[PDB]
Amino acid sequence: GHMPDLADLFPGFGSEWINTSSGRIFARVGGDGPPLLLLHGFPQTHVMWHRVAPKLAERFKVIVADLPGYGWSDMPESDEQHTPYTKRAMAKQLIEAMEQLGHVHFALAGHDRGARVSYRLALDSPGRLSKLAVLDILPTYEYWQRMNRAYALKIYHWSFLAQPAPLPENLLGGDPDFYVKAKLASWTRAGDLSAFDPRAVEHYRIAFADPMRRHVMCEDYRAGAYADFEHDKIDVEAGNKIPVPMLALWGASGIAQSAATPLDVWRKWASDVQGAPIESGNFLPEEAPDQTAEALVRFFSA
Amino acid sequence: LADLFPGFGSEWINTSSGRIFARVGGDGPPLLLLHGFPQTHVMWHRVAPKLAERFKVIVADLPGYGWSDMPESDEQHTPYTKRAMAKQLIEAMEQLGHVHFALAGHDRGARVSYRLALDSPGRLSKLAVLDILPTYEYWQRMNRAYALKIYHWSFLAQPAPLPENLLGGDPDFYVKAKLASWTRAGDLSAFDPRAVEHYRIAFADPMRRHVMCEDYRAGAYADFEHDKIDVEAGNKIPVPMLALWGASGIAQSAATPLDVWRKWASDVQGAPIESGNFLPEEAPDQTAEALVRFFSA
Ligand SMILES: [Ca+2]
Ligand SMILES: [Ca+2]
Ligand SMILES: [Cl-]
Ligand SMILES: [Cl-]
Ligand SMILES: [Cl-]
Ligand SMILES: [Cl-]
Repeated sequence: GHMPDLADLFPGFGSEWINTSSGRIFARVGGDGPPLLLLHGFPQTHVMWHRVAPKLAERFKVIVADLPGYGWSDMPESDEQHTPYTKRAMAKQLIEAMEQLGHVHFALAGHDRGARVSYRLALDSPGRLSKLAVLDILPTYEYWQRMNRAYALKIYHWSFLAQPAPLPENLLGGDPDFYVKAKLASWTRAGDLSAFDPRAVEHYRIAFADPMRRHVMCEDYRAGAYADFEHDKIDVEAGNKIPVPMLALWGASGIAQSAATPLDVWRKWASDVQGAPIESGNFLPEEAPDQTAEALVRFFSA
Repeated sequence: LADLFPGFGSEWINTSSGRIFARVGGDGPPLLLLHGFPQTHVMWHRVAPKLAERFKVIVADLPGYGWSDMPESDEQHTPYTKRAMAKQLIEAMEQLGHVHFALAGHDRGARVSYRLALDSPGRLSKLAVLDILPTYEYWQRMNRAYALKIYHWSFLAQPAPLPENLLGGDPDFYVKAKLASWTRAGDLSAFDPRAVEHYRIAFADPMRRHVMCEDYRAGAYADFEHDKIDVEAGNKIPVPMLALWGASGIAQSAATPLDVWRKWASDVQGAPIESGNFLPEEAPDQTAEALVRFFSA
């Protein structure tokens, strides 16, 4: 990396800044074997995979990428439809990045926003994927269809971060550290920062400290309220299901299971899906790294 | 801060929960006016003088708002529940010898007002609610579209200190943005700049912001539960009522307001007025005219 103060949490992994038509994608790359792309979510960066990626690199060529606009990836300028931060566009961008590495058919695991990229990739371009894992999510459509008083109060940030700019940007800009740290803690099982490595927390904090990075996060959530929802609605209403073998993992105290039975939801969206809970909040790869690594290795190796 | 109420006096009214500030003017039958968020009693300045042609007009700051005192809240947000606020205002009115009065409210003050009417109908001769539906009805309509439109119902209701921390960064931005965004114009041009300054100065105080978040927490929890009991009981307000709303406001966004109010009140009339959510400032003549006609009657 180019930031002198931040830890290297993937000892021995290389790196890559991969050009695409929407901007560079930063990734750490390690291991050997079949290619496996790992995609983080909010308010994190690729480093969230640091306690799973080395175990996966014993079996796979692991590509640990910052999402478009996140971490050290470039931040394309957005537009009125939030286009570069839609899951459709991110998926296209990451497909281009993987081609740069010679990977036209690969395995994919995503967490949170990255899981949203991942299932959208599978809907739009299933030929790209051998197998898919989604961690800690339901489809975006399913979150919004669950909207009611209880869900609006229990899971407020979808609507808040989606408000027109500059509302969330101004609110987040006064004390960004307090907001990101409280979010990271709130969504864990225990409600504190103990599940995270402090060095990883520093990566998350430093990213969140940049106004441009916060803007991207809000654009991601705007897309999540608008285009992403629309795209998902088209698929569900058409009865399109992902044909790619799929794994759904979620924390037992996470967001996805708030008011759903996640495997039943996924079966509506995918024709060959398996899945299981793990005792954890919303940050499976950090909260439950050994169980998450095992479940992924077993799924992708089968 | 400017005086926007020619002919009105300034009163601190004692209650068991603290002082209520009011401007008081006119003579005749008593009429209480209750503001909402993120405003103070000043919001009535374009309509109150017309009302005071005919009525003794009491323009009060809600409990914890403006210059009223701030009772200490608790884990159930009790002093900022509409039921509690209504009780406190009933006490304040009793200090003036008013036990049967007319009432008009706007936004959170309208919520106080219909709750007052449900709990203590004998206190009211007539009731006007501006720019609202019942709390229960908003929550029953809280789908994706509505969650995006009225996000602040869930944001401000998050457990402390989340909203308070965010709002303290640039409170002037946020208050001004709320004021502007909820108007037809989408800017501050509908407001007297002197009024805007009252609202800005109130919102600049952290303790005042905390009250506003407690108000919204009650709105999410106890107020909802109180309303749900009345809906389950089939209780309707028997007090003659007027519902006015902005054609571009929040109340009409996901519902037909008079249809809704007819489910809650047995004697309701009403009308849209071309305006955003701030009827008394965006559309002062039409609002005053409707109120005078209604309350004279
Ligand atoms: Ca091997
Ligand atoms: Ca309408
Ligand atoms: Cl696109
Ligand atoms: Cl979800
Ligand atoms: Cl584990
Ligand atoms: Cl309101």
